[PDB]
Amino acid sequence: QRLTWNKSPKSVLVIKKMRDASLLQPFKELCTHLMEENMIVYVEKKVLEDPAIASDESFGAVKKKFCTFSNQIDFIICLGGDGTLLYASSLFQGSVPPVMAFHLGSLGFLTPFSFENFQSQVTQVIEGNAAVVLRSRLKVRVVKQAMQYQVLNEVVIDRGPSSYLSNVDVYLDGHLITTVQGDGVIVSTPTGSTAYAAAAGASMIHPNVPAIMITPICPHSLSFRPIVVPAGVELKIMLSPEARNTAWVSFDGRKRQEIRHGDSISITTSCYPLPSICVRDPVSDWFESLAQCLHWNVR
Amino acid sequence: QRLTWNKSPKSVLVIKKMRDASLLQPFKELCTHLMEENMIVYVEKKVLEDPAIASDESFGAVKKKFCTFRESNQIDFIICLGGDGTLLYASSLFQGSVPPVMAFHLGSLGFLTPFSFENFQSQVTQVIEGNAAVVLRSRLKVRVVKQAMQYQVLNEVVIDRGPSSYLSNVDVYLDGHLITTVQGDGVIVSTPTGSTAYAAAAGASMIHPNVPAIMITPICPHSLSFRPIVVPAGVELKIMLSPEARNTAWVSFDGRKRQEIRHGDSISITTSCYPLPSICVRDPVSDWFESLAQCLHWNVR
Amino acid sequence: QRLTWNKSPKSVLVIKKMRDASLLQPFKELCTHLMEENMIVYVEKKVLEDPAIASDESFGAVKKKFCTFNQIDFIICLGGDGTLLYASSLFQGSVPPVMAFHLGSLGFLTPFSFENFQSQVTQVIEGNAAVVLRSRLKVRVVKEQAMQYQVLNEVVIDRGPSSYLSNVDVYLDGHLITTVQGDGVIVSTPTGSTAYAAAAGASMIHPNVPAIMITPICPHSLSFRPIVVPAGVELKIMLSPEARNTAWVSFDGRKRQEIRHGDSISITTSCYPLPSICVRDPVSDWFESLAQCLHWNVR
Amino acid sequence: QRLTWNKSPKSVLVIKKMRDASLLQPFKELCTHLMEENMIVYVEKKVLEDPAIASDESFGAVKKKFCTFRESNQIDFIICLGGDGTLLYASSLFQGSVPPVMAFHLGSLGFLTPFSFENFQSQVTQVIEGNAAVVLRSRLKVRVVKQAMQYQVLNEVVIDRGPSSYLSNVDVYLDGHLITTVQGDGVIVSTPTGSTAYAAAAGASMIHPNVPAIMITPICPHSLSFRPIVVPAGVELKIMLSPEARNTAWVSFDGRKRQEIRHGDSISITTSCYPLPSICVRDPVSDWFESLAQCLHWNVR
Repeated sequence: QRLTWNKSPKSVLVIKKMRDASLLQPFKELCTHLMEENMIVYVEKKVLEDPAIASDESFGAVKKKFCTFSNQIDFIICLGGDGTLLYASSLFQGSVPPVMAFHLGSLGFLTPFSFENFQSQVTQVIEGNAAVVLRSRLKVRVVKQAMQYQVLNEVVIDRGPSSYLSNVDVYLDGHLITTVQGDGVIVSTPTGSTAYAAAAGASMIHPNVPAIMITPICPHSLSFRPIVVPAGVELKIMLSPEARNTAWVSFDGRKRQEIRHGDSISITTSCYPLPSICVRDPVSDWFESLAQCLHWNVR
Repeated sequence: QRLTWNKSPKSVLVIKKMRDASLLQPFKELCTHLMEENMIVYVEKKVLEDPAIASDESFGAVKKKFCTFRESNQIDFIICLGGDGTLLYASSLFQGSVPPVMAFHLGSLGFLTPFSFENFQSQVTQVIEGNAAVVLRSRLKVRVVKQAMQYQVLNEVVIDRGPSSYLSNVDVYLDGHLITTVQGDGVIVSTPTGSTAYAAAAGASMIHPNVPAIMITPICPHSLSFRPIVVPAGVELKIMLSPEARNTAWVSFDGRKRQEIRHGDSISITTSCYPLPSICVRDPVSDWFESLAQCLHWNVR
Repeated sequence: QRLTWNKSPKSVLVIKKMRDASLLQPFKELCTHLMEENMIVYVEKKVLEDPAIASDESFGAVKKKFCTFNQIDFIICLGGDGTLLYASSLFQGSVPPVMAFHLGSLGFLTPFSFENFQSQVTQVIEGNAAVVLRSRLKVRVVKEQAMQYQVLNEVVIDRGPSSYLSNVDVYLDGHLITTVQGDGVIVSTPTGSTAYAAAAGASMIHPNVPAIMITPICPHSLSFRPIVVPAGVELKIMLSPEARNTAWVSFDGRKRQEIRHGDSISITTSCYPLPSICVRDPVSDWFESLAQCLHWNVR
Repeated sequence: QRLTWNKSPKSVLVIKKMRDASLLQPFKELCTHLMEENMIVYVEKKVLEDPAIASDESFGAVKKKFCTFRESNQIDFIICLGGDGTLLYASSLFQGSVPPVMAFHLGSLGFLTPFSFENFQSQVTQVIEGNAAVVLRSRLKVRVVKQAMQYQVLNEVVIDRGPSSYLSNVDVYLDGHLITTVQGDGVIVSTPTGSTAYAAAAGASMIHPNVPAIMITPICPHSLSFRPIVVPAGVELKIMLSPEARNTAWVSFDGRKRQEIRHGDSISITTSCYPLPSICVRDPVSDWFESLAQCLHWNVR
């Protein structure tokens, strides 16, 4: 339940926010720590070729020891806020190793660890047992040339370069449950319940609750209230065969694909969840994040 | 998954809304069918002596065959005649394991009454002989420590004002950590079944009964940011008065007896180990969405 | 209060939705009934050029008498909730009283029913009917050139051909009341309260209440509840001098323009309201439209 | 928009929250200031009887000069020391024309108490001699027909449950036309001032006090569509129980005496002709937005 290391971890993949000068010293210190304890370090192609770190030769003594990015990765460290873990999930479409994320200034949700005294935290997580949460992920299959994507926070079917009132049908196990008008629909995981789905008047869901959230974006009906459906159900969103001005689908703020007549978007609960490492335990960590980030019940 | 019958049912409990004349003839017809197919039927000790049915010819012979249920395992199949209130009473009757229940809406279509009364002959024969689909709706076990009561709740538990006047203020602990202190009218801790109950009126999200969760929803919170949340099924909530406020609170169970909670009293809420099996007409998903469309007008446009 | 005809009206401007065949026959009937009572009828040039109106020689007898389009004294709208917006767009100054018919969709701005329209038209022209002076917003866009558009339903400052939040500041009397993030902001009239602003969770506002509505579209803050401000105050919206991804502004759900740094959008309550003719009285019409169009509390 | 005093103000009424020891020294200092500049001071009967004010003989030198107010053109200016409750009590005292009111907050910024106690010398002198900015907050005239009562309210009037329970369905007529039949916990009819009051907790939009309107807001409505609305100032609402429902309702006036309303009772609400002038620190817009930011955390991010 907490942490099952079959064999002692030896590979670390460190993902950096990139295009940010504030992270150079933290990345350098963390890499020195990881290389000190005889543990292999992996770095993305674009991160090792960063000109700012290329110019610095003092760190170069460990640059030559950086392997370049399966199952070869065994432990992921994220340096950033709420975007580094999304990129990490994008990188691994299959089984993803345990990930711990450090917040360098903004506490967020997916970055519970504080950078201060990271020595002991890293040593404890590698050697000892920490607590993990198996955040659910959505498998999304787009039929136009079928492509599979993995979504952590939400998938948004909305307007785009063109902007008229969209009208899209949602089928659930083959039964047409609703047609949604307005600015669009959000299908989200419990992890993304505090993401954009929260801004659309949707309830916040702990990541341990297996569910799929359907939330509107400014629905034209005063009664369309956000709902949740069981994790194992298969959603299928497609254009109603009555409306022009085809829609656009986005996957956690990533490549927006235009969906037209005859296109289908199938959403299911993926079998490959994301283990996120928590500082103390899921409940207190989640509630502290709620209190500190969106000011849930400050009064 | 659908219906695993053992020792195919011989005992059937029929619960009526009571104090409603419109249910008399459906009750007669259901009793006649249940007597017809060699089926033992239990009726409560408060519905038998009920007038009208007491002084009703052509049915006394049926009455003599009604063995009286008392407060087990002498019940194997429950039939509810009414809307959205008969099943709550049925849940109140069985604090432990509850047999499968189907409820008929006699005019008022609801959320716990999938089956329609018309052509109930085939539906009853199919459910007894064949296999239908069931949903294991979750229930909350609530312990009130002043003495412990250990009530069971199906729709929601509401901690609010009452005979007191103003400004309820209560702390909520979750696994011993003080997650929040809620002010305003009160708090609602509800099951997914109660997502469409009173908790829905408070701005909460509708939850399918197959999603294991516990809903915490405010009732007019003084803070503009206190948004309804859900927590995992297995976590233990503990609600109690903050040790700063007078005007002690009142707690209601599924819209039933309201107990006054004061300083030193605690309300422990957990997910019960005895869910309620409710029989659906076709399947949980389509039945739930059709109920949402017909009853609350979820997305009519 | 009801209708002050200084002189009996001699001019009608009939505005048609266009690109809809269902309106042809009612348009013919209305035009014949207006022409038969010795009263001049105005139609836009783009309206009297359709192939449908050209082919029908039977109507040609009155097509010649159509005077193409300060000179208008009475406006009739045939359509739903879009014809009145177009009419308001055409009249940037003092707009004559407008009475609108709903051919199928009751809407909010089209209370009149087309059945037995002879009596209604005669009662409006000769007798006294009730009017509502719907408020309008004067919106002046200052670039790094002034536009001075007039808005009836709402003005929306949001994303568009752009991609991201476009955090934007709102000043009120020159004081920075707030910075809004998320999808965007809506500044609406009470008439537009039942418009797109209603989809964002804003309260429904009676047209007789002088106010300006500020409503978010999916705000990242859980507390940014929609507000209203006095009619006579001057709003000034402009991008914060910290954010890229310049925003887009749209008036009445129509042509959108990109606003960047150095741009300003000044919103005030216009001095030229829109008189809309109601069938019974403002209260009953507003509540009937609420119950029939947006499926209000009736249950 | 500005306070034209005409004649020089000579009388002040000081209203204290009472049953609070922290206000004693501010009350003493304010009273010495008010008596110093040859300006008559009025104190309520029940305020000048406290043990704290009786024991302090040092203040007695000015206690003898305290004129006593009785339940009315004697009062020309009101000073309230407290938070969000002193102004409501002042409004309750004056059912007719209300003299200008300045409110000080001793710790909680609130909404109706913009003035800060620190350096009150200059503020009081500027208010008395010079001209400040005022806002004419709207009040609602509410008449209860059983015997008429003729109450005046500032924040809201709430028609809901109480020592009773359950829905208590109630009809709202508006200019003689039945607009809606509200169910749920009840309805709130509020002034723009009450937009930040209890009505805010029910999901209603905040309204600046310069917008003439009357707010109708549900309290947990059983219908998902009954979203709060506003109506013009000159309207006449008339709320009464539907002739179909038992479980009569209860009416509360800004959190005050709750009266039963049963079949045959009526509650008529209109915009009063006697608004409350509240003195602002800088101007209505900035003061209102600063209060929204500080008190309810409107858009803190």
